[PDB]
Amino acid sequence: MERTFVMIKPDGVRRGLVGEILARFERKGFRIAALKLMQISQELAERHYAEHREKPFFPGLVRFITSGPVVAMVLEGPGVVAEVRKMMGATHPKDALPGTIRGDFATTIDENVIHGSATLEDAQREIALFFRPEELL
Amino acid sequence: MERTFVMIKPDGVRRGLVGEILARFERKGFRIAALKLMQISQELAERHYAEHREKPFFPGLVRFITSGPVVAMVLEGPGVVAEVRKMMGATHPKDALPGTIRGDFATTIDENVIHGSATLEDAQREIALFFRPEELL
Amino acid sequence: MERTFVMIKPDGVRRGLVGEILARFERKGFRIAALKLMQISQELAERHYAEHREKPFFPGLVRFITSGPVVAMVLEGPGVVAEVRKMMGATHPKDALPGTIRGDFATTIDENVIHGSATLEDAQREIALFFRPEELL
Amino acid sequence: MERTFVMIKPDGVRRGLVGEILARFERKGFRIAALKLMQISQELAERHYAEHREKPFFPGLVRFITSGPVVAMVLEGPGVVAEVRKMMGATHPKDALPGTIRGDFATTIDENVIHGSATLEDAQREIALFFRPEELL
Amino acid sequence: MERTFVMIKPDGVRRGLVGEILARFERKGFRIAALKLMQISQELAERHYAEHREKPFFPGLVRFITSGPVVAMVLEGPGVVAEVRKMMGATHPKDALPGTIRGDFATTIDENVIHGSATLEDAQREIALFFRPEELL
Amino acid sequence: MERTFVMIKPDGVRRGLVGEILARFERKGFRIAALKLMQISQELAERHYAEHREKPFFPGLVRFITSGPVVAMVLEGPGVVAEVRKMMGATHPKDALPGTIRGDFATTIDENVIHGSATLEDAQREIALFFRPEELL
Ligand SMILES: Nc1nc2c(ncn2[C@@H]2O[C@H](COP(=O)(O)OP(=O)(O)O)[C@@H](O)[C@H]2O)c(=O)[nH]1
Ligand SMILES: Nc1nc2c(ncn2[C@@H]2O[C@H](COP(=O)(O)OP(=O)(O)O)[C@@H](O)[C@H]2O)c(=O)[nH]1
Ligand SMILES: Nc1nc2c(ncn2[C@@H]2O[C@H](COP(=O)(O)OP(=O)(O)O)[C@@H](O)[C@H]2O)c(=O)[nH]1
Repeated sequence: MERTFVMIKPDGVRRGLVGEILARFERKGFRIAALKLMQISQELAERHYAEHREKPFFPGLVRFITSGPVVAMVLEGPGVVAEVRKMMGATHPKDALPGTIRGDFATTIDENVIHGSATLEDAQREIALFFRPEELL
Repeated sequence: MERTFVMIKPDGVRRGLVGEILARFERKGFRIAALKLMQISQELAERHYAEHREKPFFPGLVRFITSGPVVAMVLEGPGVVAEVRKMMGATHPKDALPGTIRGDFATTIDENVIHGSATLEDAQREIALFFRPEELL
Repeated sequence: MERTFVMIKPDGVRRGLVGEILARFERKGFRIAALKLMQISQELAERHYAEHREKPFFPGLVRFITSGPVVAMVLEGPGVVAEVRKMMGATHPKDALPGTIRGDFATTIDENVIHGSATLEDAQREIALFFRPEELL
Repeated sequence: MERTFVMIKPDGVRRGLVGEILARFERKGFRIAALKLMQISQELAERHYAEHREKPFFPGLVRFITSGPVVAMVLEGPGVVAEVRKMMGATHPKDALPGTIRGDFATTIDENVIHGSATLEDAQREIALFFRPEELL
Repeated sequence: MERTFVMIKPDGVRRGLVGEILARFERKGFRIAALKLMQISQELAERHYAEHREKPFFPGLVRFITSGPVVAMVLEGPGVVAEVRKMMGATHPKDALPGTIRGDFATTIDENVIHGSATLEDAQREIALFFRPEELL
Repeated sequence: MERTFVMIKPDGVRRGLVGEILARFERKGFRIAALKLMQISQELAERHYAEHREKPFFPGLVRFITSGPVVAMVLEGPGVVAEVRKMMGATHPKDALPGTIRGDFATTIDENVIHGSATLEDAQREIALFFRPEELL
């Protein structure tokens, strides 16, 4: 019952990559435990990126992640956290390999189309912050 | 502007068809105004299929629609209601033509994989019943 | 329960369409009850097209059907016979509609890429002719 | 032998549909006899839509067709003209059936993603107008 | 004329991955020399896994590989043996890279969807054991 | 505005891979700045391969690259040159990884389906040689 948090960023949404991306996770055999379209608020954004509150790129993050609606979801399955990270590819598309989501769909780090939890703790932290308990199935 | 209600029934979600179906609507050019995985409550199911509360197939109709989680969504675009109706194909998969969602994915009427609002009127009602106002973007 | 006979003719196999066509039937929800690559013997071809043994196009009809290996299979499911007929599209690719196998892959009647049993009766006969009983699962 | 003129209009190219549409024609079995990305000149657009020079929608019709680059091509094969017409679907995306190019990708008549010669006569004229003789292979 | 033996395991079959998997090998350009749906018998299973007859996981192998019908095939082409191994990805899906068959479709080692010959000798050994001479084309 | 030169070789063209290949670059987010079907002349071929004029494989190159029409194009985007090289995969298909173009579509070095500029200089050199200034958009 391991699980991870994934977010198709605003760029992934306006480019129409929601279905294709979900399709990869479904054919992979992972379970969709949660899923919803949403608009991240400024305050919520700054919270998710709380640790980087001091970083210089922080403003740019909050601005982009709230530039439009996003699709949040939770996937379940064996080693899903490390597995989804592997499927997504390197954070910067130029280093992501063909076959991965960022390697096949993205070209810039600022708009790398997607995000996945780095660790199980980060997953819990992120799941609690974007989903109400009744939204997990 | 125009909006329609779409639902990938429990079989569609069970069979891992959520992404492929979503992708079709995105490729068509429609916008995802709302989206979420949810378990239909016995109450919600009854208020939805109230039309057939007298029919003898109502018990099973409801049982099925709540047998597993579903994916509700709202599509927005030029005549999105009739277009989605056409894209899903006839209700009974036997009459649905290839290239159509039911015609490509469904095999029996009991499990026709998907539902789309029948008219503008049904759209407003169905959307208000499955979605809280704040969930529409 | 219900079963139909399907054959990806020599052109379909030559053109590397076996997988794509198979995938369509699996996505539709049908079950593969039998499957095999085989070279049609002059005898088998004659017993299959016995109907047109008098016609002047029979010689070429047979020559072609044995010009290369083919993929015979048996699909099983709710009204699989008529459904497969619909999925293949009209015999003459000119009349076949897009989304249909012949409508998407074929260009001429001589090479219509695929054949599917016309009726339950044809299904039983064709299956018994192309398949040894132990090959059905 | 037979040849038809096809054009992925500015919206199709803008939306990144060139490859998917091309792939459909290749899977169908047609041959690419000519292909090129090009910006339609105001002159070329007028000579193409001369038919509607009187209509009041002509100004916008031309403006749009030159609003961005397009992909012109020539398909060759057995009755390629009528087949391509069928594959594109009705002009008005509302009437186009799923599995059809316009039926799967277009949403409005203004931007119907693609154009294909209406008859053999239109084909010859359109090809000669969009292509220099040496460009046909 | 080098060749290898491939088997889409029971899990690959019930999940409907037969077509998609074959499609990858066809678009790759390999030739399908043999292909058939079959039910592996207990004795046959134990033979294929003869070497591991002493291993502890042996019982689990025979049990799973006979849990349902499988699709056996033979592919031909330049360095096809090492190539198909590369396409399949690491034996354990968690180590297989995105783009490979196991990396895109599997999550557990016990049900890694597919098998390919490790060496040419293993190929011959496996081809002789699952195919009759007349089944190779 | 960085850009690279790509050529789908004769084998890629006759195998019908033009659309699929373009589709990968479009979903990647790169821009098609130039595109056209063409027949490379002997002299032109020898020029593009000028440096290898002394090599032993030179004759084989000119012969194959002129064996049929090819599709030339120019792609624009962030680090597109190194990125397209990465997408294409190793020059010899046997070393190209699954997910890349050569790794998924090719089996032999002589017919590795595609070519991309090795450096920016090579891109300019190749763009000038295959496209007239008015063909770049
Ligand atoms: N299996 C089955 N379901 C039926 C039958 N008649 C009606 N239904 C169900 O009743 C519902 C009809 O309501 P409707 O809003 O039209 O649903 P739609 O099929 O999505 O258009 C659908 O969920 C049907 O599947 C029947 O004869 N057999
Ligand atoms: N090329 C061509 N084939 C024909 C013609 N008339 C009949 N046939 C062939 O005869 C066979 C008719 O038998 P049938 O069992 O109906 O095959 P089906 O096309 O798979 O339904 C098919 O293989 C046809 O392709 C014709 O006028 N031209
Ligand atoms: N938006 C819009 N376009 C129209 C209308 N009537 C004609 N047209 C355009 O006029 C052209 C008709 O020429 P035609 O050669 O038939 O183009 P086709 O749509 O590719 O078959 C098409 O580009 C149409 O989109 C209309 O009522 N609305």
